Amino acid sequence: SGTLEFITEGFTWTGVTQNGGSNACKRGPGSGFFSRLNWLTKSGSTYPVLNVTMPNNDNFDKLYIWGVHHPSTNQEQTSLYVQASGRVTVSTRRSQQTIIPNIGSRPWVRGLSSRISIYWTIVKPGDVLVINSNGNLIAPRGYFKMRTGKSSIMRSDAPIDT
Amino acid sequence: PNNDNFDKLYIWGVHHPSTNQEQTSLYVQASGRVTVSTRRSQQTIIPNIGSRPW
Ligand SMILES: *[C@@H]1O[C@H](CO[C@H]2O[C@@H](C)[C@@H](O)[C@@H](O)[C@@H]2O)[C@@H](O[C@@H]2O[C@H](CO)[C@@H](O[C@@H]3O[C@H](CO[C@H]4O[C@H](CO)[C@@H](O)[C@H](O)[C@@H]4O)[C@@H](O)[C@H](O[C@H]4O[C@H](CO)[C@@H](O)[C@H](O)[C@@H]4O)[C@@H]3O)[C@H](O)[C@H]2NC(C)=O)[C@H](O)[C@H]1NC(C)=O
Ligand SMILES: *[C@@H]1O[C@H](CO)[C@@H](O[C@@H]2O[C@H](CO)[C@@H](O[C@@H]3O[C@H](CO)[C@@H](O)[C@H](O[C@H]4O[C@H](CO)[C@@H](O)[C@H](O)[C@@H]4O)[C@@H]3O)[C@H](O)[C@H]2NC(C)=O)[C@H](O)[C@H]1NC(C)=O
Ligand SMILES: *[C@@H]1O[C@H](CO)[C@@H](O[C@@H]2O[C@H](CO)[C@@H](O[C@@H]3O[C@H](CO)[C@@H](O)[C@H](O[C@H]4O[C@H](CO)[C@@H](O)[C@H](O)[C@@H]4O)[C@@H]3O)[C@H](O)[C@H]2NC(C)=O)[C@H](O)[C@H]1NC(C)=O
Repeated sequence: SGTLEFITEGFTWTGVTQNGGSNACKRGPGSGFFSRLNWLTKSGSTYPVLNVTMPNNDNFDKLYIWGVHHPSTNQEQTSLYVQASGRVTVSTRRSQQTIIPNIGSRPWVRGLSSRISIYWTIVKPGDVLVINSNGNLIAPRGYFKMRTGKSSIMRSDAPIDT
Repeated sequence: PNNDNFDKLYIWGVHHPSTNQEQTSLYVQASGRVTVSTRRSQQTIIPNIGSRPW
């Protein structure tokens, strides 16, 4: 693609807290999170079933980056999302993905046994993005513009010069 | 059984209802299952209820 250009969209998440950060990702002195990801926790006693739709009406492809949260315990899972088994379903006209989070521990890193699985979805012009979840969703704040062209990546330690 | 001297290609499918009421209205039990196996392999698909865009 050769670009990180991010377009922030208007996703409206109701009955659910946004912006939730952690100690393992820090911005400034306080807690923080992935800048392009929105971590949603419950509000009150309830985390509602979320059904939302984001149409792509533009003439270019959209790349949405999202995630799924894996708690290291049932007490964390339920403490955050209410229902003890979460679900995330991301579908367009041409495809769908359904991920059901893995509770339990995988070996510690950065002080946490809980992780995130990252997934991407491409939305073509005239197609809509649809997002549906009962819990365990790290939502997109928008998309990345997709370009076609000569850009690439290379692994090197060589210094750069003028 | 395939008793012939040539390979057979079987095409089949799984039905995804847009509702539990359609699923149960059609198939009785609210969670369906399909398992297709030969000696050398197997596939097991459990249908996705719910809506994908019209
Ligand atoms: C990453 O880049 C995004 C896209 O912009 C650009 O990309 C970069 C790399 C460069 O190439 C730039 O030259 C290029 O423009 C940034 O998104 C931008 O964010 C700003 C600030 O929030 C948005 O400004 C607002 O635009 C509103 C509508 O604009 C219309 O036209 C644009 C431009 O083509 C379209 O994208 C839109 O869809 C609209 O059709 C406008 O109404 C707003 O005015 C109101 O708000 C201001 C306060 O911000 C207020 O003063 C005023 O009274 C109004 O109430 C506002 O101007 C801008 O739309 C948006 N650009 C795009 C292309 O989406 C993004 O910020 C950047 N990321 C970071 C973190 O820097
Ligand atoms: C299945 O087995 C695995 C391995 O035994 C287990 O996961 C492991 O959990 C332990 C802790 O229970 C992890 O060890 C950590 O190491 C860090 C780094 O130094 C420590 O800081 C951690 O200890 C903290 O908490 C302790 C208890 O209060 C304090 O004594 C300590 O000072 C710290 O505050 C912690 O011990 C270990 O890293 C993982 N295993 C792996 C391979 O990473 C898991 O819990 C077991 N699951 C079940 C179902 O029992
Ligand atoms: C999660 O959200 C999605 C999107 O909101 C939703 O799926 C959508 O269902 C609507 C209808 O409920 C679909 O829109 C259809 O568009 C056709 C084509 O023109 C209409 O003909 C359909 O309307 C018929 O039925 C209506 C109700 O009686 C009548 O008013 C109308 O005249 C027609 O008879 C229908 O509105 C839409 O296409 C999908 N979404 C997408 C992206 O395709 C889904 O139901 C939501 N799920 C949950 C759990 O709530």
